[PDB]
Amino acid sequence: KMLEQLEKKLGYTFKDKSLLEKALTHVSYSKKEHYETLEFLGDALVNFFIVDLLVQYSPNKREGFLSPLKAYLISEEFFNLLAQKLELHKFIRIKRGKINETIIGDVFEALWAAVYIDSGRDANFTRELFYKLFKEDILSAIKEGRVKKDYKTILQEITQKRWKERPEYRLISVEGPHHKKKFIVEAKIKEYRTLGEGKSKKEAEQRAAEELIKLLEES
Amino acid sequence: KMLEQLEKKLGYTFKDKSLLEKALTHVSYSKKEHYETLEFLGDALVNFFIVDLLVQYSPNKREGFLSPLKAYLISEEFFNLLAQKLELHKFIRIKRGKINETIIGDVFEALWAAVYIDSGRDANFTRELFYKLFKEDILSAIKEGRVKKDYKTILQEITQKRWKERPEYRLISVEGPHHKKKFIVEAKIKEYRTLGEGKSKKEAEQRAAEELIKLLEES
RNA sequence: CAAGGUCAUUCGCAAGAGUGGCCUUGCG
RNA sequence: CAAGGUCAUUCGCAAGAGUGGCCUUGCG
Ligand SMILES: [Mg+2]
Ligand SMILES: [Mg+2]
Ligand SMILES: [Mg+2]
Ligand SMILES: [Mg+2]
Ligand SMILES: [Mg+2]
Ligand SMILES: [Mg+2]
Ligand SMILES: [Mg+2]
Ligand SMILES: [Mg+2]
Repeated sequence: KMLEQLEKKLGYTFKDKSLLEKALTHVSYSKKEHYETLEFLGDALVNFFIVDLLVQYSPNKREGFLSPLKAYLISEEFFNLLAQKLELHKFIRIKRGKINETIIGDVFEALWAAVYIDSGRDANFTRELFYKLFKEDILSAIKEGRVKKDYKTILQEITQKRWKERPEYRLISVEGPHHKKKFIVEAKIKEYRTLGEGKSKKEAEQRAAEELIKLLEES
Repeated sequence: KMLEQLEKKLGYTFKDKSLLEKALTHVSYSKKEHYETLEFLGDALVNFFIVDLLVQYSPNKREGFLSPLKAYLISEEFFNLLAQKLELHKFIRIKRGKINETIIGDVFEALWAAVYIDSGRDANFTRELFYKLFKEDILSAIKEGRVKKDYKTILQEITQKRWKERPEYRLISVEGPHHKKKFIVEAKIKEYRTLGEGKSKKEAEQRAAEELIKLLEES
């Protein structure tokens, strides 16, 4: 029907269109035929394609660089960017749900498992379809790759270097409805203390940690 | 030669023998050409091989069952078992190191990345070599697969069901040299408390939890 | 899968690195 | 990547399921 329109974006024609439909169906829309298992298989397939390239083109091939980068190139956030070219929102089948960024990420992966199977489990061919559509995007993403350490990690590495000690984080208070909480955390190392807040302990512990870092860059 | 002996086991001959040597060389033996990067790629390749089988033959296809099982089928523990057939201890190059279960695990992974590459990056052929050698073992392990939940998980799931509360663990004491520490932990829920000891907090907390389950289910 | 500190041990003139144990952080 | 509890919400007679938020556990 309109599937033929997605097959054109992919540049591949299924023999079993029921297969392609499964990749596009959420659990809410059909309890029997949905993408959950194909997403399982898709994860592997795609992780493998990404890793294949990463290893060939990465500028820095250190474990500490490669892992953080691979984690991003394989993340939901990154698959939503690649999935734009395919306009999945108009093909996905869902009942009373809202096609969020989680869904898209899952159908994206499931879609690749779907083409693999349909192509008689041909891994090279599928790896080719994928590169034909995303290599450029991935190669550039890699070219400008950057490990972005989070505050907690940073702070912890400063205090261990300087004093060989780790900061402490203690919960000061919690407020709001259970589905809408606000946490106030305290970060402390030595006699330096700072607070932080956010929708979760970690988010709050993070904010508190950024402030302690600056509180130390100054003292 | 002797690497020709390994090629006979794998059932594949390299065009670039030095690549094969790379997969077998640990960092201490050579700072320039060793297996770290290949193991990175091999990790993905194999993950993909196991997943493909898991989804076709697994008796149960629920995510809660497939994740644990996939966890096992790609673990060091399992690669050492599959690697026995290859006798890697006699091909691996190590300088003053001890060919541990971790080294073998990485060379196993690195060996398959090396086949892939030398194969002109043919993922089908490589997936077939892998199966010709391990499908039976894998199919067997899958056939007898079973999620084996740990004590901390079991316990936490008992307290949440009955009281909707989680147990708390607290460090009671630490003994020994830093490279040899003995921990004693306390588990508690309500007015029930038990101790546990081990080489780490975690191991200590587990024993503590196992006994708490026993204390509860009994009392 | 990565990151930091630490103990033991091996290599090294040093820098640094390898192996094993522990604490902790991040991501999935 | 999985597991459990909970809050909000949607579907439901109920059982239970989907979506979002939080606490925690395990593995890598
Ligand atoms: Mg999944
Ligand atoms: Mg994923
Ligand atoms: Mg996913
Ligand atoms: Mg690696
Ligand atoms: Mg591995
Ligand atoms: Mg490994
Ligand atoms: Mg590792
Ligand atoms: Mg998931």
